[PDB]
Amino acid sequence: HHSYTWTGALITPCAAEESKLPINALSNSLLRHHNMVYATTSRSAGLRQKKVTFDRLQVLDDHYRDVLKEMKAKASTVKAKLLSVEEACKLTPPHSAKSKFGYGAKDVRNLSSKAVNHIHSVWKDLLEDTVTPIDTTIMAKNEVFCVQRKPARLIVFPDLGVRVCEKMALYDVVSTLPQVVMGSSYGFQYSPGQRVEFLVNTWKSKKNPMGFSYDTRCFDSTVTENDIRVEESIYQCCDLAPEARQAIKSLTERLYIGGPLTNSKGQNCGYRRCRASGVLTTSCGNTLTCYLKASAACRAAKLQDCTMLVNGDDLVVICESAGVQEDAASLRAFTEAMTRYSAPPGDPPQPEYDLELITSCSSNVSVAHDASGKRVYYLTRDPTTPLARAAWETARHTPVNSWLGNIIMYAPTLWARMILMTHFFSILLAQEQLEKALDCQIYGACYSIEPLDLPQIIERLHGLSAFSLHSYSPGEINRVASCLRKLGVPPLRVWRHRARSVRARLLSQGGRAATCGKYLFNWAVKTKLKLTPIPAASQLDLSGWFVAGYSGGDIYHSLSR
Amino acid sequence: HHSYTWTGALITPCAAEESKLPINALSNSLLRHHNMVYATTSRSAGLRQKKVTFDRLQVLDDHYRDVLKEMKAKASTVKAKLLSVEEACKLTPPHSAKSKFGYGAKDVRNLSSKAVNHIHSVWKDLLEDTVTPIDTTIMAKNEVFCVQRKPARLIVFPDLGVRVCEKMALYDVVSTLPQVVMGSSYGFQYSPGQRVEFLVNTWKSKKNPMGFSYDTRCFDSTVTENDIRVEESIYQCCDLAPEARQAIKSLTERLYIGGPLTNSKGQNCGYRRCRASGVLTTSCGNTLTCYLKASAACRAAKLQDCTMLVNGDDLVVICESAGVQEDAASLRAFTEAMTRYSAPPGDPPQPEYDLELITSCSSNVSVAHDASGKRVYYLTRDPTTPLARAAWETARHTPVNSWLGNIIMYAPTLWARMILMTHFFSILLAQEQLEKALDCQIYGACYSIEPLDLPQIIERLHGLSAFSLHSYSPGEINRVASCLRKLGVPPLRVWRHRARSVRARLLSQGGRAATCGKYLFNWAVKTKLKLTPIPAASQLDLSGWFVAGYSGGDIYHS
Repeated sequence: HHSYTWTGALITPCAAEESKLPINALSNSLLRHHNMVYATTSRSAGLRQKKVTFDRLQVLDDHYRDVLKEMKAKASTVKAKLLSVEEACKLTPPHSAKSKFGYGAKDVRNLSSKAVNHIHSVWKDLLEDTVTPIDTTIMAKNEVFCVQRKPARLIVFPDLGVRVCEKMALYDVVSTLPQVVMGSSYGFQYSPGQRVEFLVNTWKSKKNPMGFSYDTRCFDSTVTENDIRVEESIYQCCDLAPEARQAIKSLTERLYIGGPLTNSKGQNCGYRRCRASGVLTTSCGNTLTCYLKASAACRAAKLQDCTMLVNGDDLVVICESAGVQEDAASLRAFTEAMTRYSAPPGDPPQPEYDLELITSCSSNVSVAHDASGKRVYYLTRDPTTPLARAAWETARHTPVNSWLGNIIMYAPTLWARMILMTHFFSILLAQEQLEKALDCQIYGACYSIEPLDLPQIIERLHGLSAFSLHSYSPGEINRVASCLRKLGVPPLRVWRHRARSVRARLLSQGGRAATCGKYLFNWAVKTKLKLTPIPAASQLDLSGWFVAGYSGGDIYHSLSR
Repeated sequence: HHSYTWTGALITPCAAEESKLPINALSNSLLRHHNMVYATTSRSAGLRQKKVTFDRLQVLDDHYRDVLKEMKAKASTVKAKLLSVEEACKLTPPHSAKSKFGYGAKDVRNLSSKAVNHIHSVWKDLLEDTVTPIDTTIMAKNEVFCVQRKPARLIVFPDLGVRVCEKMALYDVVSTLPQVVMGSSYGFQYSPGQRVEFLVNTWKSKKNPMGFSYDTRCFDSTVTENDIRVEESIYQCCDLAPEARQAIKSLTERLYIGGPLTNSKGQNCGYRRCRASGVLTTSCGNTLTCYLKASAACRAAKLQDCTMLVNGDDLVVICESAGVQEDAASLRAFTEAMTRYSAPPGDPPQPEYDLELITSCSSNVSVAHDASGKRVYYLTRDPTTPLARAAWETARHTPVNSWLGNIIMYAPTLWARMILMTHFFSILLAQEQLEKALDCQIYGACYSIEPLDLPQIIERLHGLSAFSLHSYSPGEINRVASCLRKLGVPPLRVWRHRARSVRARLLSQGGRAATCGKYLFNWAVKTKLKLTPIPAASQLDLSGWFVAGYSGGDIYHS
């Protein structure tokens, strides 16, 4: 029952890897303490291998089976469709890993006969064989962090032809089933603003609210064969075409439950018997399993009037308090249940009685004020990681631009507005790349977005108030300022000065560039501007943006109007 | 998670019920202490309701899931077929309870258009609907026992049309799957001789053998919705026609898992959420579930080199001993595991180091000696219940003749040979009914058998040795003797005297009756006869007798 077994072969890189922060002429304008930023590399994979390898034991009780029966009842109301081959390779990211069988993501997106012919053969094989383990590649991820150093996280994924097959059989299912099963508890159906609204309303609904986040140590590794088969039983509750049921059974037996691990050089590194981090079902499966085990644990701990919010392996619960001391006792019982269900904690959970002090999905609720002075709740987070990554992206082009995803998701924040928008629009202006579409990620899915569309995107997601927030909380201001001193980032006053320049430069360009200056940087001037609804914003097809999670799922979309 | 919920309406009888031993002119020749014998009736159904009604809790661990995965791997090798309507109709007992829809077992067996048409409507309904709970009738069983008084057992069964549908969908499965999944551990594949052989050889396979019987407290009531769904998942591993998969899913959802209980008067008595005692899957389901929970518990207890023998809810385990003090420790862990699995004990299990001292399926192994003096092991049991029922049957005609089933199954025993054969052949002779086919039950299935066929049947099942066993063990002799004194049954010496007379009478008739006198009572004369293989014996189609269990399954043969 070990999560993994290893042969000793090394997890190898695909090309040259850098760990030290690359430095160019723009670096010091953003961050000076270069030695604090680093990128993980395959050199530390062995340490991660150690950490994710352990034995799992599961003791399933009546609460567990009761919750599951409830979930299946809701799953039975779902009707899902099979995706055509063309539909599935249109969801493939342009730079997804090429197939070992002579074609790449470009060929897939182009519907080339070679890729399409191979895909149909992979599909036919899934239908005719439900036993043979499917090969997977294991890689160390290159991710940037700030010190105080963690080893690289690993990604396990099947070949390209198989990935397109997963979409055909399960795309509709993983996009629809989660919300039907868990209702308001499914986190990925919300925009950051909608998430804040749900948390605040829930908090307010309790007479004496108490809340806690639960961090499961290496969630993927805690996922057992039982768990993966339970997930498939939920998927099979849906009204599905016969071929889809066959494909789902086959993919569960041959891929989801486990399989061999091959490095980039083609050597066998070992075997996996836990969740694969790079399959279409990683997000949905984790959310379902996290919801199941947590719901059952709440019952076991006798938690009163619980409301949960789940995003994959991330969980936050808000309930009725039973007194501070009693709540502490309740959490130990909750944790004991989770442990029995194979979901032990990394950091032990602690009860919070202030909503703003709860961090879930790396974020927390905070308050500011709009133009009218009205209090407004919004989503924020510690900016350390977003700034560390921005520093890297300042001197290196990366496959995914975290700064852009951060501006989109954290547009209302003090730090995203004053530092990220200021710094990157300055670089884009200098290279005249305002209209150059860049790749970013939202809830794990990849989107190609032109920076010029930001004002419209922001208005649609957060409302015009994102362009006028002020009087942030002392707690938030202090966290931002502390982080800047730690990283050696210039203080907010410097950013304000620079923004005025960026704004004027954008305005001088006229057109959409002007709108960017007008809306994104109104916070920079003494005499603020009007700021009315942008006409073209309504035409942006934003449906699909906040429907489901797809981390490790190999999903792409292009922004279209 | 309660086994049952009740409305308060009474479980009612379907006719007059007798609790006191009926007495005729023949009674006293067999039993004098008439007050020791009684039959359970609906008057005690309330008490039974209290014993079987409780809340179930289950904690399923890795050992449980590991065993289950192994079981499904084996079940995946099974290929089962659907029975036609005619084949299923033929399996229906001639006196099975009639349908509430205007036809009975005679009509079913005859393939009458009315019965066949309704059967088809029930089948079609099972395919189209997999949600609506199916109605069931709850009755108090009338069973005879010797005192020192237990409450009536309850039987729950669906309508005749549904019963025939269960046959079409699962007869082949419940008949084949158990032995495939459990191998030598499936009890119903053996005749009593083969069961003794398996127990003996298993005992010998251990360097230091240790064994124990495990009695679960009202097993049927401990069976949960989980258990019943796990059973269906095993059935589904088989290679089945899609129509059979649908019918099985439907029967599981609508009947097996639970359903309303209706009394004989048509009033709702409550709801069942545990095993129904009167459905086709009762035997196979109980066997699968008992084996799953036990196999897993053996692992949890760290029992060494275990070999199990399962017959429904009856369990026996023989293993490699690790010392008395450790053996007792392991058993305690085994019981704790079973309890967690929702199978608490009625009587605390105890380790035995003497094979003959283990009682399983109400029986135990004993030893006698054949003509040559060779030691021979055979299956016996305390005869208190068989004799109590024989007394009842002496004065009352019953639907099932336990005396006949007991002669067939316990033919090698001291008590079945000297008392049962003597007493009943005497009565049959006097009424000239040796050739009258009587109904009896073997492993729950019903068989119509002519007493004149007994010599051949016995030879085929137990060998010629059954007609010559002697020098029974002191323990077995003493147990038989104590039982006779308790019930007021004439001592064995009297029975031997009577056998000489019954024997002479049979021989006087000539033909098959003479054969009965010759083979069945050779033990009664001082100058024993030849006893050679009976030619006609080979003709008997006994294939189907010891294949699977069918208790409560409404199954009939020849």
